[PDB]
Amino acid sequence: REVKLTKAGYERLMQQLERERERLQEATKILQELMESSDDYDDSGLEAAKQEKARIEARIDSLEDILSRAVILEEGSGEVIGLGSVVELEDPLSGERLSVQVVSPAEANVLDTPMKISDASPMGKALLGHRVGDVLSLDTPKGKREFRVVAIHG
Repeated sequence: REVKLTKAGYERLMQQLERERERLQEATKILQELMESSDDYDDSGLEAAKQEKARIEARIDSLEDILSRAVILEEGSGEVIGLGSVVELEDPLSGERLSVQVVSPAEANVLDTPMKISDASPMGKALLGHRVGDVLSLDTPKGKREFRVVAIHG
């Protein structure tokens, strides 16, 4: 599917990619050291090292995919998230899709779909004023996750 990013969204993901490449270099060094180690009680350490390297590689592949196919949108384009806005989000690393609607505190209900999020909550305040293409780190009921804003509507 097409990928739209604002200049800020692209910037955030590229910075994240740079950090992930750093982690990959470190993870690779660790793996190499263990492969050349002379004291091997068992392979638990090697397996963990390979698992971490793979975890990082998967994130890098997802980031490179999104960044390489992204179309950079013009600033101040489309709708902007406010009270009443229904927002479609997509995790750039997992592809998971989630939708939410920013509502007044008294209308909040995290069990609905879209999730009715209070504009006064950490997630709500983090969404206010953003546009399609922006990339945000949100405090969801499942924890902290990164999402790209895919659509905004009534």
